[PDB]
Amino acid sequence: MNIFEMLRIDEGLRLKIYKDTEGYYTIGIGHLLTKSPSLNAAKSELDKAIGRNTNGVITKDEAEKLFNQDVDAAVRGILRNAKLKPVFDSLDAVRRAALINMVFQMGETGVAGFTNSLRMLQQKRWDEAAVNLAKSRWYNQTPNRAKRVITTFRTGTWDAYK
Repeated sequence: MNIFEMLRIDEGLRLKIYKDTEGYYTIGIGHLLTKSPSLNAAKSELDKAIGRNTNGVITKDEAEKLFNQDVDAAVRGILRNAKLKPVFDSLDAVRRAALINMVFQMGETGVAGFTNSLRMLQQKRWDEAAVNLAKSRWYNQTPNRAKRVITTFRTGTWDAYK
C-alpha cells in the first residue's frame, strides 16, 4: 500500500464529470474542477487542465496524470505550510500518507486549522488524536473514509485499507 493506492481507494475513478460528496464538479480520481454550479465553468476548467477540448470526458491515463499532479500538490502544500510541516516531519511514512490524504480531500488551509488534532499527532498521542479528529464536519459528512484515515493515524498501519 502507498498514498497513491490509498487515495485511489478513497476517491475512485470516473472518466466523466461527476459531483463529489459536497456536490462539486469533479473528474478522474477526485480531481475537483470548480465549486461553481455551472457545468460549463467545470468543462472549461477541465479543458484547461487537460490541454484539449474534452467535452467533459477524459481517458484513464489523463485521469492518472491529474491525480499525480494533485498528490504532488498536496505534498507541496504540506511542506510549505508552517503548521503542517512540523507535524508531517515528525510522522512515520504511513501516518504521513494519512496526512496527505486529508490535505488531498480538504486542502492545506483546511487541515492546518485542525490545531488540537495536529498537536496530539505531534505528541504521538495516537488514540487521543484519533478521538479528536472525529469531532469534525469531515468525520460526520464522510465517516467511512474518515474512519479509515483516522485508523491509519491511530495504528500507523494500513489495516483499514486491507
